[PDB]
Amino acid sequence: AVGPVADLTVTNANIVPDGFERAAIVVNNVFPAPLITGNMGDNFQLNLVNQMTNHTMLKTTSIHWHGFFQKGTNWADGPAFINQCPIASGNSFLYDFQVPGQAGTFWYHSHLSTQYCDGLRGPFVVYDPNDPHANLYDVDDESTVITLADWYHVAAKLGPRFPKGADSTLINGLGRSTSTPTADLAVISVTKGKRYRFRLVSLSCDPNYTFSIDSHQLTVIEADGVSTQPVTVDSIQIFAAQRYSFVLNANQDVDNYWIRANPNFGTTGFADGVNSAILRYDDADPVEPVTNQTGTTLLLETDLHPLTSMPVPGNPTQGGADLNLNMAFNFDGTNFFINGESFTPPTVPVLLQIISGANTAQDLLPSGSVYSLPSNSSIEITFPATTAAPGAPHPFHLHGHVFAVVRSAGSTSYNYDDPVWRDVVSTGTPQAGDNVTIRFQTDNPGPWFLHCHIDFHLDAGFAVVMAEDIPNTVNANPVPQAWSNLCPTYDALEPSNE
Ligand SMILES: *[C@@H]1O[C@H](CO)[C@@H](O[C@@H]2O[C@H](CO)[C@@H](O[C@@H]3O[C@H](CO[C@@H]4O[C@H](CO[C@@H]5O[C@H](CO)[C@@H](O)[C@H](O)[C@@H]5O)[C@@H](O)[C@H](O)[C@@H]4O)[C@@H](O)[C@H](O[C@@H]4O[C@H](CO)[C@@H](O)[C@H](O)[C@@H]4O)[C@@H]3O)[C@H](O)[C@H]2NC(C)=O)[C@H](O)[C@H]1NC(C)=O
Ligand SMILES: *[C@@H]1O[C@H](CO)[C@@H](O)[C@H](O)[C@H]1NC(C)=O
Ligand SMILES: [Ca+2]
Ligand SMILES: [Ca+2]
Ligand SMILES: [Ca+2]
Ligand SMILES: [Ca+2]
Ligand SMILES: [Ca+2]
Ligand SMILES: [Cl-]
Ligand SMILES: [Cl-]
Ligand SMILES: [Cu+2]
Ligand SMILES: [Cu+2]
Ligand SMILES: [Cu+2]
Ligand SMILES: [Cu+2]
Repeated sequence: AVGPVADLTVTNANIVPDGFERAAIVVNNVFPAPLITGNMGDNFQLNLVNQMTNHTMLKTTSIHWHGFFQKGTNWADGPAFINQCPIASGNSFLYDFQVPGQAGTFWYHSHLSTQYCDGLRGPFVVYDPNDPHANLYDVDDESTVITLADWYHVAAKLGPRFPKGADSTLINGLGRSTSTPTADLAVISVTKGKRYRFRLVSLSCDPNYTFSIDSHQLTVIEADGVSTQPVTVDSIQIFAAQRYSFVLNANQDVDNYWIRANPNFGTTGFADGVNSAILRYDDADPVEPVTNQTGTTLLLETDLHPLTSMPVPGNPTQGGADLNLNMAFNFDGTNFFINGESFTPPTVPVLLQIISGANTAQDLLPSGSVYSLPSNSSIEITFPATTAAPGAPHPFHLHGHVFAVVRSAGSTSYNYDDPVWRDVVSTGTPQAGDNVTIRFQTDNPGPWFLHCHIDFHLDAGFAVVMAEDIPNTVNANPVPQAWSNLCPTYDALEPSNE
């Protein structure tokens, strides 16, 4: 692990995580990117050193630290053309921020076009030295982080605009494709009698995964950075960019057990050990499992509740917030729309537009994609599922905030008492008549992206910007010189160096 102070050097390399070799983007020479760690409240000084050469996978980059509120450091949040211009190859840029009040399981990824799919993605864990759940487990370290990643044999800018599924599922960077049925599988080691805090991180560009471990129950204790009341289940469905911690008690026989991560589409099931890894007890032989799934209980989001009381902003009725927004989805075969408008990156990043003086949603580009939020207010946003936006279930993500999921996918109820707080939520399906509904309070001035975290959909415009407390965006987020220099440098590049 690296951090809280570290250089992250981004290069291109040929890698073979599923036994097939392809050109990719790696960080500190590895895919997934290395685990970054620190403790609650730490100052992260993460110096991104960009050495990429491959124009097809994009030579410039910008990094988002997923789930961190970035209060007062909106310029460090990462979305290209929202919070910064991209960093040029041959240059470095220091992300310098703090994580007060947060501890949990996070990740980081390129936030320029679909670049994270080509490899710039990895896990990020912030430990709590006084973790209230510490008594539930014995081991919590780099060996208990479990990443899930969809992997494509053809690069993001070379394959279909909307891929049909991934070629392999990688668990801790390893997995099999149908064409590589003997590729090395990841091994997660446990010792009989010990309890483990496994930190499950979706690095997905698109599919959700139904995750389980043969013969072992999973006690979920955290969702998207926020500690929850414990819930014991057999399987977890984890959407793109979500995170869970669960406790596993290694109380079965010394043996090998399959870890299963079944995507919603693509190559499904487990023939020849695709979509699989190995839970290997110490003292077991180094062979593949032959275990079966026995689980029957899939985690419901409605059974997730915060460990500490987190009251829901606003009145306990539909439309009961100070500002109530609905996000109406559409699609034209190529581009996605929200309330009739498709997100194309503006030339000038939204934060720099505001610094220059834009002070209404309507003076901000792209046209009709930016929403002004008043400060110190409760906000309700609904994301009704609709057949007008193919690719459901769309997992939506709000930057700068956690939010209360008052109504979850697959449920018709509204919980204003103790809903889960998290940062990525499935918006469900039109068949179920879903109308996923979130609440949050505006205490964090800055433009914050709100978008589907299926990266192919984001790149096709499925996004809006929450311009929170416009009058104090500049006051709250003083910018460093290096940030002010990004756009002039970027805009002076040849297009082939983008
Ligand atoms: C900057 O980054 C980019 C993006 O990462 C790099 O792009 C790469 O460019 C190369 C050259 O244009 C592309 O090559 C194609 O490579 C594939 C696969 O190579 C081969 O595997 C073959 C086996 O057949 C396949 O089985 C695999 C699974 O094993 C399946 O994935 C696949 O569908 C086939 O069934 C084997 O025959 C080869 O010897 C090699 O191992 C080739 O299939 C493909 O071949 C052609 O297809 C084209 C049209 O697409 C056609 O013209 C040919 O006649 C033949 O049918 C190409 O050779 C890579 O796919 C690109 N990589 C990615 C990830 O998209 C770029 O190289 C990089 N720049 C630098 C300087 O490094
Ligand atoms: C909310 O109100 C408090 C007290 O008036 C003020 O300190 C704070 O800056 C306000 N929050 C925002 C985001 O404007
Ligand atoms: Ca292309
Ligand atoms: Ca036995
Ligand atoms: Ca036994
Ligand atoms: Ca527009
Ligand atoms: Ca204010
Ligand atoms: Cl703190
Ligand atoms: Cl806030
Ligand atoms: Cu993210
Ligand atoms: Cu984010
Ligand atoms: Cu989507
Ligand atoms: Cu984002």
